[PDB]
Order: sequence, then structure tokens, then C-alpha cells
Amino acid sequence: APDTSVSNKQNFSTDVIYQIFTDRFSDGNPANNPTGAAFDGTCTNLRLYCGGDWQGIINKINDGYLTGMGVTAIWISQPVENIYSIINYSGVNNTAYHGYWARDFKKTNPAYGTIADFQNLIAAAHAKNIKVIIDFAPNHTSPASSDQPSFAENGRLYDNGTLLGGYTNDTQNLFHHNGGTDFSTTENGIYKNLYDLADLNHNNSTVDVYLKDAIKMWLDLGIDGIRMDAVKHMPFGWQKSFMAAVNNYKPVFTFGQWFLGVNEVSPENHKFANESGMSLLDFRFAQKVRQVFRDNTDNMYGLKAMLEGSAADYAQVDDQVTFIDNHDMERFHASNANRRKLEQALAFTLTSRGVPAIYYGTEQYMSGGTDPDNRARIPSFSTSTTAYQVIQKLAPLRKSNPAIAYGSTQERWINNDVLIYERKFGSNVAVVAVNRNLNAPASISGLVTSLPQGSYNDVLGGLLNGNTLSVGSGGAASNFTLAAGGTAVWQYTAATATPTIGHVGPMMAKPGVTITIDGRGFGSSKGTVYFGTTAVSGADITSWEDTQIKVKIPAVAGGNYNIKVANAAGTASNVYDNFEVLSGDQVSVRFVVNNATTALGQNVYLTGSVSELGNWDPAKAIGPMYNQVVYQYPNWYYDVSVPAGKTIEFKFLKKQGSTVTWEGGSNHTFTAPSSGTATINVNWQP
Ligand SMILES: OC[C@@H]1C[C@H](O)[C@@H](O)[C@@H](O[C@H]2[C@H](O)[C@@H](O)[C@@H](O[C@H]3[C@H](O)[C@@H](O)[C@@H](F)O[C@@H]3CO)O[C@@H]2CO)O1
Ligand SMILES: OC[C@@H]1C[C@H](O)[C@@H](O)[C@@H](O[C@H]2[C@H](O)[C@@H](O)[C@@H](O[C@H]3[C@H](O)[C@@H](O)[C@@H](F)O[C@@H]3CO)O[C@@H]2CO)O1
Ligand SMILES: *[C@@H]1O[C@H](CO)[C@@H](O[C@H]2O[C@H](CO)[C@@H](O[C@H]3O[C@H](CO)C[C@H](O)[C@H]3O)[C@H](O)[C@H]2O)[C@H](O)[C@H]1O
Ligand SMILES: OC[C@@H]1C[C@H](O)[C@@H](O)[C@@H](O[C@H]2[C@H](O)[C@@H](O)[C@@H](O)O[C@@H]2CO)O1
Ligand SMILES: [Ca+2]
Ligand SMILES: [Ca+2]
Repeated sequence: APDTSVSNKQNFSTDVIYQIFTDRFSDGNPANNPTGAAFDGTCTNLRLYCGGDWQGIINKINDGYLTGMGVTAIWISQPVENIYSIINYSGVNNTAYHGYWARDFKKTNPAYGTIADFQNLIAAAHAKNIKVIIDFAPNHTSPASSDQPSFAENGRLYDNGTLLGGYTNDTQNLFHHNGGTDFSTTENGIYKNLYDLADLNHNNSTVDVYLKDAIKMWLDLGIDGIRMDAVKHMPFGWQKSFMAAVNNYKPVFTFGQWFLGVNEVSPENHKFANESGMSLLDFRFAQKVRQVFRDNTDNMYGLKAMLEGSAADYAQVDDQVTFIDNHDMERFHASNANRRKLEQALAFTLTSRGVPAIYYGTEQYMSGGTDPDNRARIPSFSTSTTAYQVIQKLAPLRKSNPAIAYGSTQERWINNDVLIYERKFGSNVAVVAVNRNLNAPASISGLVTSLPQGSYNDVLGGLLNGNTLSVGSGGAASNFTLAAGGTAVWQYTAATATPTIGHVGPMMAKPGVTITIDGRGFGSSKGTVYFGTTAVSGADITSWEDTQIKVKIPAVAGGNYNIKVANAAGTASNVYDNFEVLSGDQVSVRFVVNNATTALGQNVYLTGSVSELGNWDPAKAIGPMYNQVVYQYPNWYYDVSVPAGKTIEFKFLKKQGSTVTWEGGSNHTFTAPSSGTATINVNWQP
């Protein structure tokens, strides 16, 4: 199959995701609607169920609404059974219409549908070349009160109907009892409750095993990807182990929700996207886009800096899920704003690197403030809006033009208000011009591109006041006027002669697992795949075609490897780096070191005899470790993904910058569990 196929669960870069708030999209089966105080068929009361369900999505898939727009993937509300309680918050009734208050990760939310309905949804979507991503929120269950078990459902966790336990009388320690977070530190936000949400204890073997088994159920149902809720709120090491469970079973494109505020650039966030085994929702991109096109708090230079910085910061920038708004922020379009702002932001997003996600109703100019105002029922299914047409014209380019899906990004022309950028991949090019100034045109002269000589019609057809481009030899464009609020797209596509890797997924797994290498120019005959210096050819290459290769990871030692391919003729491709070969199946283990004193700015890290611990390389050590919540300084702790059942030697380090202080004495040793979790507690050796 080609890279663009709906069957490709490892790569969404050629797709356009449509984020559906299930309850607010389409009620295709009124018979499953909740009732009484929990329901509002008119959807006036935005905190109650409105009736939107899976049957509704199926209908919209079948009637051309989504397909006509060029949408090729949907991200739906968490499908698992949520609490049925109607919570009264300061005199206001609240329900689980949003799907984020889970009670049983092994059952469906009856309001959305039955398991059968889910299967039908998967089937209907696939039939229309639409991939299905489910939201998944393993950070917590639901609202709870320890000293008020009568409140809500006490955050009770069920296993396919079987009660595991609740927040109250949590003798099992299924949950964290560390209070609530103020978001003051990453550690604080991980080990304390988000609001009043019962925080699941990922260090508890039952919880750990249960969650991994639960996801497996969904994978078996045929999902194509996962949107992980609150990834900044769960132990990173645990999440890595979770991603390993997924990848070592049935890998699917996974992206996490890690909020970034205006102007926030987080190295920790970069590291997570780079080493967790999952990518992230691109808040950096979204926030910058809002500043530039919506709020006027930054200009094109800021947009350019975000593009350049992000491309360097994220090992796989093409895996970051971009967006302009979502259910947790005010809608992009302000009721009184010029619609062109929204249209441009959309055009920008659709033609930029990563994986674009469109919040349902954006195309209908929905406006709305903070939750729940940003979750109204979609008011229309009109294909006639300018925004709908913008998506319709641009979304498909992700499939037809690999420069858009996998290309580099280069600024070609810029000023406060104008940005002209170029996407390039193989013999494919796309040039996008955006003039955010709604009142002033710009005179574009000196524009140089990689486009072949000739005249280029705006892909947008002048929809956003774009114009035709005239390119001479050398790629120089003739002078032109970029209209006020103008947005234009010019492209060129052709067969690529040389093997070129545009994407690899998953990026982390154990030997034997099949990975997908996508791109162009691979040729039709089986070639060679390289993992670092190791060559793979023949049988282990399951399938090979011009745009896609399926190959089993060789039994190399755990570590980080650069991927490269060569066609049957021996011509090598570019290198796709950062591939992580795991040492085997993973388990989440908590490491605790006592009496490790440090000076301000100096932190404790973990190192050891397996690639998962950085193979004794301080530059690859695990940390910095925590020392506030679960354990207190001078004691430090950290949850780490390690190879199951392996005997591992390790030591702790004290690092300040790249300066390292090693624990004295001999290495510590332990044998990782075969399944579930474990806690290894030792003392710092001077
Ligand atoms: O190839 C010649 C030229 C030499 C420069 O050192 C190099 O940067 C590159 O120049 C590009 C700029 O990088 C582009 O930004 C653009 O310049 C535009 C400005 O962006 C715009 O503000 C206005 F000053 O017009 C400039 C063009 O005259 O194009 C130039 C190349 O023309 O390459
Ligand atoms: O270079 C290969 C080396 C051979 C050893 O037999 C094997 O154990 C492994 O060595 C590890 C040590 O086991 C680690 O303890 C650590 O050594 C640290 C010391 O712990 C520390 O006290 C300080 F002397 O620095 C040493 C590192 O420079 O790392 C080595 C690998 O470098 O691998
Ligand atoms: C990631 O997960 C969170 C947590 O579930 C989602 O938010 C949902 O849960 C929130 C808390 O229950 C809901 O918000 C309520 O509580 C906040 C706290 O003050 C204020 C709101 O007014 C309440 O509705 C929220 O509505 C849910 O969506 C995120 O949406 C998800 O991305
Ligand atoms: O709690 C995190 C904090 C971050 C610092 O960078 C790290 O040094 C350490 O801080 C220690 C100091 O090193 C120690 O001297 C003493 O001041 O306690 C703090 C921890 O509260 O941890
Ligand atoms: Ca319904
Ligand atoms: Ca948590």
C-alpha cells in the first residue's frame, strides 16, 4: 500500500484530522440519548448531554460532509464508559458529555454507542478513507471526594464491570492521595490531582496492567491512532512504557496533550516528544499562530522563528499535531472578527509541517469563549463557507504533494506582515504566501523559489485574494502584488528519482516489530534498510513499494539508530534519525535514591547498563529526578521504562549542566519485573 493509504496507522502527516466533540456533532440515534436532568436536546445548556453520537458521525461520513472537505481522519471524544452522575458545581449541573470522566476503560459510553456502534464507525470511516483516532485519558477517572464518598461516583474504577476500587478507602492505592496540583512544578502536576479528578497511580501494578490491557482492546477494535490526554500530568517513564506496550503490540500514531502558554518554549516538552514514544499536540505552533493571526501580539518574524526553532527542537517535527484552537481554549474566530483571519490561519496550518487538526465547526465560523462556550452544537453542515472551501482545496494537497506532508520549511520572503515560505520534498515543491495585513497590500519583488520555470495558478483559485505566480529560470519570481489579506498557494509535483525518506513510524520499539518507512523514490524492487550501520534486506523487508516500506526491526542491541534505505540499484536515501530500538518489552519501575545531597541547580539522575538507562553515558542519563511529592529531598525518585525481566546494573549521578558527579562504590543491581511495576530503593553511595 502507498504511504497515503487509509491503512497507514503509523503516519498521519498526509492526513487532515477533524476533531469531533461527539456529543456536539450529530445525534444519529436519539434512542441512546441520556435523559432527564442529564439531557438537553436543544443543546442550550452546554454542560449537559445534547445527544451527538457515533451513529451521527457515521451519517456525516456517509453523506459527504467530511469527505467533501478533504478530511481524512477524525479524532473523537474518549469512547470509554464515563460516570453517569450529574454533578452540581456551584448550583450548576454538569455531565460527562465531554467523555473525560472515565469509569471503565473497557466499555463504551452508551450515549455515544455500543461496541457494535464503534465497529460500525470504524468500518464506515475506513470505507471512506478516513482514519479514526480516539481520545484516551489514563491520567484519571472522575471527580472525587475522599471525605465525601457520596459525591459523584467517588472516582470509581471498574474493569469491564468489575469494581476495582474508589477514591475513598483506597486501601489498594489505586490512586494518588497527595492533594491537588497548583501546576507550580512538573512533579507537582504529575503526582497530585488535576482539580478534583481522582489521580490514577501508575505505579500500582493493577492500574498499570489494566490500562495497558484496556488500550489493547481499542487497538483490537481497529483504531488508527491515539490522542493522549494530560501527558504532562503522568510520569514520563510510565508513558514510555505505555507507548512500548502499544508499539510492541499494534503500533498506532499517538500524540499527547501538553499545554504550552503564550510565548512558552519548553525543553522538557521537546525531550518528551523526542523520547517518549509519542508526539505532541503543537501548542507552540498554535499559540504563535494565534498571536500572529488572531490577537496581533506577534508578527511574521515570530512566526518564522517558531517554524525554525521547532524544526530544530523536535526530532520529528512532522509528527507534531498542529491546530489553531480546541475544546480547552476560546475559539479562534471571534464573533466580531474579520473572517479572513481564520481563513488564513487555516491555510497556514494546512500547508505547514506536522499533522493538522481542525476543531469541529471551525469551518462554520463558530465562535465561543472558554469551556463550555467553545463546545456548542455545530450549527450547520454547509459546504458553502469560505473556510470549508479553503480546507477543501488545501487538505488534499497533503496527499498529492509530499512537499506538504514531509517537506522542509524555508522562509523565502518576509516582513512584519508577510510570510512567504517554501515546502520541499524530492521533486515536489509548494510555495505559500500570506499577507496578514487586512488593509495593506504588499509589493513582492526578489522572491526566489525552487519552482520550475513557468506560470503557476493559485491553488486557492483566488479564494483568499491569491494571484498567479510567474517563475523564470533559476526559480526567481516576477514582481507581483500580494493583496491585502492575500493568501496564495503555488505548487509543483513530479516523480522523485532518488529514494527519499519522509517519515518513519513508530519511532520506538523492540526487535521484530514492523516499522513503516514512507516517502518517495524507493522504487518497486526490494532494496536495503539500514538501522545505523546494520543492513536489513530480503525476508525481513515485509513489503516494499515506491512510497512505502514495511520492515521488521533487526535484533540489534537497544539504542538510538539512524534509519536509511537504498534502492535495488544501491542508491542511498537521506537519513531519518532518532530511531529507538528497545531492549525488549518494557515495565515501569520506580527508582528511589536516599540521601543524595545537592547544591541548588544540581540534580540527581539515573544511569545504567541498558540503553533504557543510557548505557552509562551521563549525557543520556535519566532525569532530573524528583524530590518533592512522593519522596522528599535529600531523597529522590523517578519512574522509568526498563526492559522487563532484565538484570540491570545502575548508579546515580549528580549533574549541573554537563558536569557530572558519580556515585562511589560498586554498581547497584536489580532484576526488573516481568510484568507490572516495581520500586527499587537504594542509598546514595559516596
Ligand atoms: O541568493 C541571494 C540572496 C542573498 C541573501 O544573503 C540570502 O538571504 C537570500 O536572500 C533572500 C532573503 O533571504 C529572502 O528573505 C528574500 O528577501 C526579501 C525580503 O524578505 C523582503 O523583506 C524584501 F527585503 O525583499 C527581499 C528580496 O529582495 O529574498 C532574498 C533573495 O532575493 O538570497
Ligand atoms: O567501557 C565498558 C565498561 C566495562 C565494564 O566492565 C562495565 O561494567 C561497564 O562499566 C561501567 C561501570 O560499570 C559503571 O560503574 C560506570 O563507571 C563509573 C564509576 O561507577 C564511577 O565511580 C566513576 F569511576 O566513573 C566511571 C565511569 O567513568 O561506567 C562504566 C562505563 O563507562 O562498561
Ligand atoms: C484533558 O483532560 C481534562 C480533564 O478531564 C479535560 O477536561 C475535562 O475535565 C474538566 C474537569 O472535570 C472539565 O472542566 C470542569 O472543571 C474545570 C475546573 O475548574 C472548570 C470547568 O468549568 C468544568 O467544566 C472539562 O470541561 C472537561 O473537558 C480536557 O478537556 C482534556 O483535554
Ligand atoms: O525540588 C527541585 C530542586 C531543583 C534544584 O535545581 C535541585 O538542586 C534540588 O534543590 C535542592 C537543593 O539542591 C538543596 O541544596 C536544597 O536547597 O533543597 C533543594 C530541594 O528542595 O531540587
Ligand atoms: Ca444520540
Ligand atoms: Ca497524574
